[PDB]
Amino acid sequence: KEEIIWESLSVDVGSQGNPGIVEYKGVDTKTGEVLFEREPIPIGTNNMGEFLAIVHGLRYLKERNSRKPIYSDSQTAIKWVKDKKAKSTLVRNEETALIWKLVDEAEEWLNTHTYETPILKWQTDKWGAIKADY
RNA sequence: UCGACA
DNA sequence: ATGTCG
Ligand SMILES: [Ca+2]
Ligand SMILES: [Ca+2]
Repeated sequence: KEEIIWESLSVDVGSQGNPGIVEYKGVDTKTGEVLFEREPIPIGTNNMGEFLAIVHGLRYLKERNSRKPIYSDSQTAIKWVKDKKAKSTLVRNEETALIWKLVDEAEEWLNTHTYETPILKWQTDKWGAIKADY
């Protein structure tokens, strides 16, 4: 019955408002050790943050030759990564430039690299808050 | 239009 | 509010 794979990486987004200030980080699911944390972005959506978090985790694991899976509680982000396309509705303008810039580069990375990293759904309703929660 | 879920 | 799905 979906055992928690503790040998994995968990990521999550943190924000102040939605859309609003967004940041994300990845931790060791087992210990909670923070493996990476993104500098806050002035304005972005929760989902863009969830999305960027997985893609960065994907890059973090690849460059370290790790086959560990990644846990995300975002149904949306998980699909965006699966499709290699972040279907965000956030308006594109001077204010949202940076976030979209990161989202586009994330998509670009996905479309130019390969990986076998399993992207798993973290079940908050059963296991509590994802370990990388803010 | 109605809702379900993350 | 952001998103997917029927
Ligand atoms: Ca989350
Ligand atoms: Ca959270």
